[PDB]
Amino acid sequence: TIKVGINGFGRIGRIVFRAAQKRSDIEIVAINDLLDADYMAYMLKYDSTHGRFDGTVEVKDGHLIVNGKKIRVTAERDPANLKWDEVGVDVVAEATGLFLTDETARKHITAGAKKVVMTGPSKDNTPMFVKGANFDKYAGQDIVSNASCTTNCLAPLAKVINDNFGIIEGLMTTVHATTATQKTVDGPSHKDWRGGRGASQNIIPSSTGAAKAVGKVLPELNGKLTGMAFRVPTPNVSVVDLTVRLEKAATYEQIKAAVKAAAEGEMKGVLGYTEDDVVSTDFNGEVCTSVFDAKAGIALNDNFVKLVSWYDNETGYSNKVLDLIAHISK
Amino acid sequence: TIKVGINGFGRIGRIVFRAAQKRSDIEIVAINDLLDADYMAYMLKYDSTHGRFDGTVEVKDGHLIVNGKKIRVTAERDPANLKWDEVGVDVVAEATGLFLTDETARKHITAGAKKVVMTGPSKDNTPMFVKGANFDKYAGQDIVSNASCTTNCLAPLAKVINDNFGIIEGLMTTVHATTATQKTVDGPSHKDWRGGRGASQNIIPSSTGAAKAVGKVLPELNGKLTGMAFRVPTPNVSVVDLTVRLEKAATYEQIKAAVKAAAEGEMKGVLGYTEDDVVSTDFNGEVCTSVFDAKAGIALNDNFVKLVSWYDNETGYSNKVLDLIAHISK
Amino acid sequence: TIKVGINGFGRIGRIVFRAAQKRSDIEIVAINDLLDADYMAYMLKYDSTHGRFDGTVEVKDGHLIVNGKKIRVTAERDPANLKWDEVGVDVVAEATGLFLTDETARKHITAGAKKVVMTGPSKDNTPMFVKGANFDKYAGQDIVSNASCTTNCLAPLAKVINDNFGIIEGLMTTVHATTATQKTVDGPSHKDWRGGRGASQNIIPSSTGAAKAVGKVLPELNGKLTGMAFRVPTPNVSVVDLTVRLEKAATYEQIKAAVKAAAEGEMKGVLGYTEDDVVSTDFNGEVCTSVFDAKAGIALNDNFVKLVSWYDNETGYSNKVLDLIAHISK
Amino acid sequence: TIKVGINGFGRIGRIVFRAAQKRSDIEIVAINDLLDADYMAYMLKYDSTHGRFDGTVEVKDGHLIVNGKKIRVTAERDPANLKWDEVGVDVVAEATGLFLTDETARKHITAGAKKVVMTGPSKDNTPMFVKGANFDKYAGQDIVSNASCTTNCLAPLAKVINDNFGIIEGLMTTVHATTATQKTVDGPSHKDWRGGRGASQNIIPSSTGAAKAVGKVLPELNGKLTGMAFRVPTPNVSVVDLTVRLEKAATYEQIKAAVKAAAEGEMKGVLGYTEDDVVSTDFNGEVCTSVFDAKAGIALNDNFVKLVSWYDNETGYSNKVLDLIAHISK
Ligand SMILES: OC[C@H]1O[C@H](O[C@H]2O[C@H](CO)[C@@H](O)[C@H](O)[C@H]2O)[C@H](O)[C@@H](O)[C@@H]1O
Ligand SMILES: OC[C@H]1O[C@H](O[C@H]2O[C@H](CO)[C@@H](O)[C@H](O)[C@H]2O)[C@H](O)[C@@H](O)[C@@H]1O
Ligand SMILES: OC[C@H]1O[C@H](O[C@H]2O[C@H](CO)[C@@H](O)[C@H](O)[C@H]2O)[C@H](O)[C@@H](O)[C@@H]1O
Ligand SMILES: OC[C@H]1O[C@H](O[C@H]2O[C@H](CO)[C@@H](O)[C@H](O)[C@H]2O)[C@H](O)[C@@H](O)[C@@H]1O
Ligand SMILES: O=P(O)(O)OC[C@H](O)CO
Ligand SMILES: O=P(O)(O)OC[C@H](O)CO
Ligand code: NA
Ligand code: NA
Ligand code: NA
Ligand code: NA
Repeated sequence: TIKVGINGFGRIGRIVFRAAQKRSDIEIVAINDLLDADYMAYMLKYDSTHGRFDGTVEVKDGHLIVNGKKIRVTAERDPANLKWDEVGVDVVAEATGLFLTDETARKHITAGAKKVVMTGPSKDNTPMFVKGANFDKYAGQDIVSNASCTTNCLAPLAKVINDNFGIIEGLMTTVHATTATQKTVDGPSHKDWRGGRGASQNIIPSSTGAAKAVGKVLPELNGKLTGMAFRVPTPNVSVVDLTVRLEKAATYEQIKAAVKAAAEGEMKGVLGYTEDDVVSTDFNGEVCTSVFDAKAGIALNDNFVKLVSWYDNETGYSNKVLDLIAHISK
Repeated sequence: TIKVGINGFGRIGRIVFRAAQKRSDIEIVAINDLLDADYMAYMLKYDSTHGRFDGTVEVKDGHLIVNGKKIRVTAERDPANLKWDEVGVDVVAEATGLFLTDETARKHITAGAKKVVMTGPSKDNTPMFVKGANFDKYAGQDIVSNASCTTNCLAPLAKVINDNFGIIEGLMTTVHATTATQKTVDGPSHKDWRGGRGASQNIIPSSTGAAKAVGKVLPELNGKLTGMAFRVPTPNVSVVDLTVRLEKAATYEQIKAAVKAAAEGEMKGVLGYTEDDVVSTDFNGEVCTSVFDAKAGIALNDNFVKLVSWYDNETGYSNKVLDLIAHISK
Repeated sequence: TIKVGINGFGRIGRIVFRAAQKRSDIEIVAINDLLDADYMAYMLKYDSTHGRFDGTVEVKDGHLIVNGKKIRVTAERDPANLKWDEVGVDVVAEATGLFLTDETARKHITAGAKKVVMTGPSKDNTPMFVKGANFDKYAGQDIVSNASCTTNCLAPLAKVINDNFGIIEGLMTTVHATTATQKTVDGPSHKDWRGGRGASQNIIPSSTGAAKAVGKVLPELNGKLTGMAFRVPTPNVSVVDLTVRLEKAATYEQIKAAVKAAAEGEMKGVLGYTEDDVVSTDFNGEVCTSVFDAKAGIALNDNFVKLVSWYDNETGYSNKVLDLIAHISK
Repeated sequence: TIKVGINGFGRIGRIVFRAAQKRSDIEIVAINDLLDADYMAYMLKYDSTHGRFDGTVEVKDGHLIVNGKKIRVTAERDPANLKWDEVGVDVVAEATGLFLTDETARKHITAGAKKVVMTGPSKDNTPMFVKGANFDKYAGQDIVSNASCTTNCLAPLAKVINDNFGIIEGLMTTVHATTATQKTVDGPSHKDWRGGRGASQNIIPSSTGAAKAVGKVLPELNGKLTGMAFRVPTPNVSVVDLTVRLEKAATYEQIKAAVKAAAEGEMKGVLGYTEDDVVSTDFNGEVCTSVFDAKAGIALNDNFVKLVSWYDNETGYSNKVLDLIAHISK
């Protein structure tokens, strides 16, 4: 069993926590945030998106007892003082959004943890991994990043399309659920003016490096992909809309067959495949990081196609954070 | 003054009515729908999207008095019985969605009107005209179609891009506001299963012929564009996301300059241009049918680019219905 | 096992179906609606509010196979032709909204069923039963009504409050989720003008007979309660806000104790009790028809108090439809 | 002309600014916030709720030029250093939410301003005023409060009902639009746990002292009113739902006549009256602080009634902030 400490009990920290409950190989043993234990219990117990917690939650002497297991609660803002070794933490899920460089995340190792997984793209050269794309490149590094939710959706699909047909170039849009960085009514967002506008009222364009970042996890695609996002008023689940030019001519039935074969074979549990008349809520709670929507896509011709793939930006990414923790512990 | 009769007082009929109040050349003299006059007055007076009617509305003897002018109200299910000649109607804005062929719309001419403008794409070979694409091709037809709200956004932008740089092949997506065909909660939609899913909860993939329809108004683009839609939980305003491969190399700054020149020149009032940090609500009430969003788009390279253009799917289209009524009346 | 036929596969029919899967005493053996079996299977499999169906669904020879059991599918518009006897149906869940009188619902009995439960308030004097109010008054009737979702929330709470403290007079408000009768954007609703206004954009006042209907199930409260509704932009879960004047003085802590005792005692599984910091989504999927929110209510004084109670208007009501089917089948 | 400085360019500061443009008696001459001038120009120019600014906005040398008038922009967090006398400020609209006591707001006077109006209820004994209730009690104080949006809706209506019929006791609910203190998805709100839950997904109960505060502006009602709130997923406009017991029996027609007479007489421009089939968006942009909805209310009997009154929580309150500035300057 790998013992995990969570730093940051936001959306990702809390959904990582829930996902860990259903996995025998990983045990959460500690959570650090600036929240009292009783408030943390409340945030875990009730979830507007994913419903009530499946289990028991007790607060006792400032710590959490979840399904009978003691969880150490701390409130340190300097990771160096977290004493992770005192709870035997193997890997830290670094989920605050604040320690996305080697120098900041290394404090967890100073504090006693063996390894760190950043639940977001690194701001320095800390290596990023995406399951289905490059987990097999992991080379023992003590600090790694799971990239972003959007890159976790695009890269598996781009890998299948490229391996089979050769991507000449592609442009991506993600139509993305509202997230915690947005505002309920027009409010201050000085580093992202569009992102301050009322989330429930608007389609909001947003820049994203997620498509370009596919080149870090699939170097053969470096320079061949970029894109952008529209934030829309849904609370969870997002969709990738990938427009690509192909070297090898492929009918839409041939593209479907290639994606389905990968979903049922090497990318099982990462890439999914459906031909049903799905909508976004049909993926609320989905663990696959990329579910190809066969009927939604459209080809102009055998070398120019628009492909659609769903992702639960909360659940799929959180599950693959856990997958990366397990992988680096092998 | 062109005297206009409106058949159908749905979203388009009512926003056409409001827009006509601000035009000196066009006067609404009659409305036909299966609604009592007092209910018609209520729907005109109050609008959840566009606010209160700017003017006075009263009911007198079963007809409407709007800004002191009498509007004849009827409830005929057969357009042949509309007696448009009794109110001197020149052009009918045919806005029921039910009479999109020559044989059905021509009943208005039997009923006394001189010309008909369909407020939707024709279902036979009734010619479509889109301002900024092919109004200059109009050659005296007495029944025409103003195409669709999406075709009105894509066509003007595609023409500028094709005329300057040559579109080899393009794929659209329209991220589109919720419309009246959708359902509040998951409900029956036997001919469009995804479309019956609750509109406020979901991102809903939808098919659209708008991109392919650009070939009807711009024959040079026939076979070069196709696309799809995502319906999202906003009440009005939509956006075109056009991914094109270009024959002539063009940097993103050169593309911006070409679009801005058309917006400030020949296409003024049809194609708009902005470099501001806009979001969808910034176009609620916008009259331009295609507003290019300079900062939102992104180029992968000089021959492969993603272009973004906004449209108020209610207001822009309705204003151009009136423009086509004026154009065919010259 | 009670064999049940469902007439009407709308929101209530489909959530009754799901809830029946978890009950050993009731088995759905047939569904009737104007939908093809493959579309029925789609609506059952995917739900924007309640997630994916927990089980298997397939179509075989025009009928449904759900969890390996065959469900007879028909599309009869006249219930007299439903041949319920051919599938051994004991009770019909009459869920179309169209047959809310004895003469119409009794066609099911001519068609071979033994008893009928209307999933809405009867429009004649067909008796209504509400769990926690008057199930014990049932005296062998073969056609009954389960009242409405709001009456199911208010009645159990009103009974506890009246029995303990005496309600002299009370006024409700239900802040209610959007329903299928509403419109996505401002549209025609000739018999309820406010109800045609776009559901996602507005707080919509609505009339309701639910408070007055409590007198039918609790004759002692006849003439003592009335109220109204506000429809708001949420997809499911509603709340009762009951303002009552009391005959016997009761502090808010004494009121809480009385409600908690009923929730933990005689009214267990019908009336719930919480002191947590809950919000509407915390009751999405809740089976209790009335969950008292201790912290949300407020007393002005010992004889004048505002009480708050939650209900999943889909799930709670549907589960109590099944409870009434079981109760009349004893 | 009264020269005004705005401290805090949030929703209230910006809508006060817009409202001031349409009033000759008040001139905004300076704005202080922690935002650059170019970002302030953007927030003023575009508004998701109220549309584009009606006028011209230029940034020049770090200050704003709005409709040709120079507006001094500063970014001081210590009001004592604002040098309001250097721009000749008469009254400060204190709109940060941070200086709601005499000691903090007095810094504006230290800094050169003559008077301060707090755009929120005071936290100390700073006197509150509500137009239509107690402006005539203002006695020259240099620091005052305009109370809250909800008290500005309830107090005018409560005054008419009490003056005519005698309020024995009342309980209020406000069904309230989402505001800036809420969260887009479940997030941290340690002082208001329910208020951190995703705003677009939930009906959210909230405590409010607004009803009790009516007793400060109408002492004759002290101890006779209290209530609570439900926050719901709309972006603006809220509604008061007042359940009251009356000393003098009054038919609902008599209540309507009393409210209408006050709306057309002494409370003109504060209290409005409608019998139309309105919904919340019909009051987006409304300047009256309380619009009585005659058809929405319901009486149980001649002494126990539920009354409904609308308010644009942004626009009405902002206009009455300006009214209070003008009043204290008389
Ligand atoms: O931070 C100052 C800049 O604000 C805007 O730019 C930011 O926000 C944009 C979205 O509205 C992003 O696209 C951009 O990356 C951010 O820098 C504004 O557009 C700029 O003019 C300001 O310099
Ligand atoms: O009408 C029966 C068919 O329903 C679906 O197809 C419709 O709905 C789709 C959106 O869900 C549209 O894309 C499609 O064009 C419609 O025909 C279902 O997908 C089909 O299998 C049914 O035969
Ligand atoms: O059907 C005609 C009437 O429409 C309205 O009244 C209906 O709609 C209201 C909600 O907007 C309901 O309260 C009312 O009970 C319905 O009858 C309108 O208010 C009436 O004046 C019309 O006659
Ligand atoms: O701040 C700690 C308390 O948090 C909650 O109470 C706050 O938030 C409530 C709404 O969820 C408010 O009603 C209350 O006024 C606030 O104090 C929690 O309910 C309490 O148990 C905590 O002590
Ligand atoms: O591009 P067209 O043919 O619609 O022409 C519209 C121009 O405004 C003509 O002046
Ligand atoms: O209050 P009633 O009559 O519905 O009784 C329901 C109780 O659960 C009976 O045991
Ligand atoms: Na585990
Ligand atoms: Na006109
Ligand atoms: Na069963
Ligand atoms: Na002014």
